[PDB]
Amino acid sequence: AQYEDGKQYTTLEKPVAGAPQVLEFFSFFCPHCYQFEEVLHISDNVKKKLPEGVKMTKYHVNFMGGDLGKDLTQAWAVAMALGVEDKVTVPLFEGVQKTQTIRSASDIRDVFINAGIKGEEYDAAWNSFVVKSLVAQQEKAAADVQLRGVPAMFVNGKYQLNPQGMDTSNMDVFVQQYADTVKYLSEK
Ligand SMILES: CNCc1ccc(Oc2ccccc2)cc1
Repeated sequence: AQYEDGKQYTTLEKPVAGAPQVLEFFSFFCPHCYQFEEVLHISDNVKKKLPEGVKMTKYHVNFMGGDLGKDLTQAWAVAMALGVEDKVTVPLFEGVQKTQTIRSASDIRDVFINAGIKGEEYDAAWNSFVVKSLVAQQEKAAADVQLRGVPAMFVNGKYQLNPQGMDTSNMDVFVQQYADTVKYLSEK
Protein backbone atom coordinates (compact mmCIF):
# COMPACT_ATOMS: atom_id res chain seq x y z
CA ALA A 1 0.00 0.00 0.00
CA GLN A 2 2.73 2.39 -1.05
CA TYR A 3 0.33 3.99 -3.56
CA GLU A 4 -3.01 4.71 -1.87
CA ASP A 5 -6.26 5.79 -3.47
CA GLY A 6 -6.72 9.33 -2.20
CA LYS A 7 -2.99 10.02 -1.76
CA GLN A 8 -0.90 9.98 -4.95
CA TYR A 9 -4.05 9.54 -7.06
CA THR A 10 -7.83 9.47 -6.81
CA THR A 11 -10.35 7.16 -8.45
CA LEU A 12 -13.05 8.53 -10.70
CA GLU A 13 -16.52 7.76 -9.34
CA LYS A 14 -17.88 7.63 -12.91
CA PRO A 15 -15.10 5.92 -14.91
CA VAL A 16 -14.90 6.95 -18.56
CA ALA A 17 -15.10 4.03 -20.97
CA GLY A 18 -13.02 4.16 -24.16
CA ALA A 19 -10.75 6.93 -22.80
CA PRO A 20 -7.14 7.43 -23.95
CA GLN A 21 -4.58 5.51 -21.90
CA VAL A 22 -2.68 8.59 -20.62
CA LEU A 23 -4.54 11.89 -20.99
CA GLU A 24 -3.05 15.23 -19.92
CA PHE A 25 -4.84 18.58 -19.88
CA PHE A 26 -3.19 22.00 -19.74
CA SER A 27 -3.62 25.70 -20.58
CA PHE A 28 -0.99 28.08 -21.93
CA PHE A 29 -2.45 30.57 -19.37
CA CYS A 30 -1.93 28.20 -16.46
CA PRO A 31 1.07 29.08 -14.20
CA HIS A 32 1.63 25.59 -12.82
CA CYS A 33 1.37 24.24 -16.39
CA TYR A 34 4.28 26.53 -17.34
CA GLN A 35 6.35 25.03 -14.51
CA PHE A 36 5.19 21.49 -15.45
CA GLU A 37 6.28 21.84 -19.08
CA GLU A 38 9.12 24.35 -19.19
CA VAL A 39 10.98 23.57 -15.91
CA LEU A 40 9.96 20.04 -14.79
CA HIS A 41 9.29 18.52 -18.26
CA ILE A 42 6.52 16.32 -16.87
CA SER A 43 5.14 14.99 -20.19
CA ASP A 44 8.55 13.92 -21.46
CA ASN A 45 9.56 12.13 -18.26
CA VAL A 46 6.23 10.27 -18.01
CA LYS A 47 6.66 9.06 -21.60
CA LYS A 48 10.14 7.72 -20.87
CA LYS A 49 8.67 5.36 -18.16
CA LEU A 50 5.49 4.23 -19.91
CA PRO A 51 5.25 0.55 -20.97
CA GLU A 52 5.45 -0.37 -24.64
CA GLY A 53 2.19 0.23 -26.48
CA VAL A 54 0.75 2.80 -24.04
CA LYS A 55 0.25 6.08 -25.95
CA MET A 56 0.03 9.61 -24.50
CA THR A 57 -2.51 12.30 -25.43
CA LYS A 58 -2.31 16.00 -24.46
CA TYR A 59 -5.22 18.45 -24.81
CA HIS A 60 -5.77 22.22 -24.26
CA VAL A 61 -8.74 23.62 -22.29
CA ASN A 62 -11.00 26.66 -22.75
CA PHE A 63 -11.82 27.72 -19.20
CA MET A 64 -8.81 30.09 -18.68
CA GLY A 65 -8.09 33.28 -20.58
CA GLY A 66 -11.50 34.01 -22.12
CA ASP A 67 -11.38 34.70 -25.86
CA LEU A 68 -7.64 34.06 -26.24
CA GLY A 69 -8.03 30.87 -24.20
CA LYS A 70 -10.39 29.54 -26.87
CA ASP A 71 -8.11 30.72 -29.71
CA LEU A 72 -5.34 28.70 -28.05
CA THR A 73 -7.38 25.48 -28.01
CA GLN A 74 -7.89 25.81 -31.77
CA ALA A 75 -4.17 26.60 -32.24
CA TRP A 76 -3.28 23.48 -30.26
CA ALA A 77 -5.61 21.58 -32.64
CA VAL A 78 -3.58 23.02 -35.54
CA ALA A 79 -0.39 21.91 -33.76
CA MET A 80 -1.71 18.37 -33.43
CA ALA A 81 -2.99 18.22 -37.04
CA LEU A 82 0.38 19.37 -38.43
CA GLY A 83 2.55 17.44 -35.93
CA VAL A 84 4.49 20.48 -34.70
CA GLU A 85 3.75 20.38 -30.95
CA ASP A 86 7.51 20.08 -30.25
CA LYS A 87 8.15 23.38 -32.08
CA VAL A 88 5.41 25.66 -30.73
CA THR A 89 4.96 24.65 -27.08
CA VAL A 90 7.84 26.74 -25.71
CA PRO A 91 7.18 30.03 -27.63
CA LEU A 92 3.45 29.81 -26.88
CA PHE A 93 4.06 29.43 -23.12
CA GLU A 94 6.63 32.23 -23.19
CA GLY A 95 4.47 34.46 -25.40
CA VAL A 96 1.53 34.20 -22.98
CA GLN A 97 3.29 34.21 -19.57
CA LYS A 98 6.86 35.53 -19.90
CA THR A 99 6.99 38.34 -22.50
CA GLN A 100 3.18 38.78 -22.60
CA THR A 101 3.36 39.45 -26.35
CA ILE A 102 0.49 37.09 -27.29
CA ARG A 103 -2.69 39.17 -27.17
CA SER A 104 -4.65 38.16 -30.28
CA ALA A 105 -5.17 35.26 -32.66
CA SER A 106 -2.78 37.01 -35.05
CA ASP A 107 -0.06 36.98 -32.37
CA ILE A 108 -0.61 33.22 -31.95
CA ARG A 109 -0.17 32.75 -35.71
CA ASP A 110 3.13 34.68 -35.57
CA VAL A 111 4.62 31.98 -33.31
CA PHE A 112 3.82 29.30 -35.90
CA ILE A 113 5.27 31.46 -38.73
CA ASN A 114 8.46 31.98 -36.68
CA ALA A 115 8.71 28.24 -36.00
CA GLY A 116 8.67 27.66 -39.76
CA ILE A 117 5.06 26.70 -40.54
CA LYS A 118 4.21 28.31 -43.89
CA GLY A 119 1.55 31.01 -43.77
CA GLU A 120 -0.81 29.30 -46.22
CA GLU A 121 -0.45 25.96 -44.41
CA TYR A 122 -1.34 27.46 -41.04
CA ASP A 123 -4.36 29.31 -42.42
CA ALA A 124 -5.65 26.24 -44.30
CA ALA A 125 -5.29 24.15 -41.13
CA TRP A 126 -6.84 26.86 -38.91
CA ASN A 127 -9.97 26.95 -41.07
CA SER A 128 -10.17 23.18 -41.68
CA PHE A 129 -12.90 20.83 -40.48
CA VAL A 130 -10.18 18.36 -39.46
CA VAL A 131 -9.15 21.05 -36.94
CA LYS A 132 -12.78 21.65 -35.96
CA SER A 133 -13.10 17.93 -35.19
CA LEU A 134 -9.95 18.06 -33.05
CA VAL A 135 -11.33 21.04 -31.08
CA ALA A 136 -14.51 18.98 -30.57
CA GLN A 137 -12.47 16.03 -29.26
CA GLN A 138 -10.52 18.23 -26.83
CA GLU A 139 -13.74 19.70 -25.46
CA LYS A 140 -15.43 16.29 -25.27
CA ALA A 141 -12.65 14.70 -23.22
CA ALA A 142 -12.61 17.56 -20.71
CA ALA A 143 -16.39 17.40 -20.35
CA ASP A 144 -16.23 13.62 -19.87
CA VAL A 145 -14.36 14.07 -16.56
CA GLN A 146 -15.95 17.35 -15.35
CA LEU A 147 -12.56 19.05 -15.66
CA ARG A 148 -12.17 22.29 -13.66
CA GLY A 149 -8.44 22.44 -12.93
CA VAL A 150 -5.20 22.17 -14.86
CA PRO A 151 -2.59 20.75 -14.93
CA ALA A 152 -4.34 17.34 -14.83
CA MET A 153 -3.46 13.80 -15.91
CA PHE A 154 -5.75 10.77 -16.24
CA VAL A 155 -4.85 7.08 -16.71
CA ASN A 156 -7.12 4.66 -18.63
CA GLY A 157 -10.20 6.73 -17.84
CA LYS A 158 -10.16 5.56 -14.21
CA TYR A 159 -7.46 7.35 -12.19
CA GLN A 160 -6.47 10.99 -11.72
CA LEU A 161 -2.97 11.99 -10.61
CA ASN A 162 -2.71 13.87 -7.31
CA PRO A 163 0.60 15.79 -7.14
CA GLN A 164 -0.37 17.34 -3.78
CA GLY A 165 0.98 14.19 -2.10
CA MET A 166 4.58 14.54 -3.29
CA ASP A 167 7.70 16.23 -1.86
CA THR A 168 8.80 19.36 -3.81
CA SER A 169 12.10 20.12 -2.05
CA ASN A 170 13.91 18.56 -5.01
CA MET A 171 12.39 19.10 -8.43
CA ASP A 172 13.99 15.98 -9.95
CA VAL A 173 12.71 13.68 -7.19
CA PHE A 174 9.21 15.15 -7.64
CA VAL A 175 9.15 14.45 -11.39
CA GLN A 176 10.39 10.90 -10.83
CA GLN A 177 7.66 10.26 -8.26
CA TYR A 178 5.08 11.61 -10.73
CA ALA A 179 6.24 9.46 -13.65
CA ASP A 180 6.56 6.32 -11.50
CA THR A 181 2.95 6.81 -10.31
CA VAL A 182 1.65 7.03 -13.90
CA LYS A 183 3.61 3.86 -14.64
CA TYR A 184 2.14 2.07 -11.62
CA LEU A 185 -1.37 3.17 -12.55
CA SER A 186 -1.02 2.13 -16.21
CA GLU A 187 0.03 -1.37 -15.07
CA LYS A 188 -3.09 -1.70 -12.97
C1 LIG B 1 -2.87 21.60 -9.63
N1 LIG B 1 -1.45 22.00 -9.44
C2 LIG B 1 -0.48 20.86 -9.43
C3 LIG B 1 0.89 21.20 -8.82
C4 LIG B 1 1.24 20.87 -7.50
C5 LIG B 1 2.48 21.18 -6.94
C6 LIG B 1 3.43 21.85 -7.71
O1 LIG B 1 4.67 22.17 -7.14
C7 LIG B 1 5.67 22.66 -7.98
C8 LIG B 1 5.62 23.94 -8.52
C9 LIG B 1 6.63 24.42 -9.35
C10 LIG B 1 7.74 23.63 -9.61
C11 LIG B 1 7.82 22.36 -9.05
C12 LIG B 1 6.80 21.87 -8.23
C13 LIG B 1 3.11 22.19 -9.01
C14 LIG B 1 1.86 21.88 -9.55
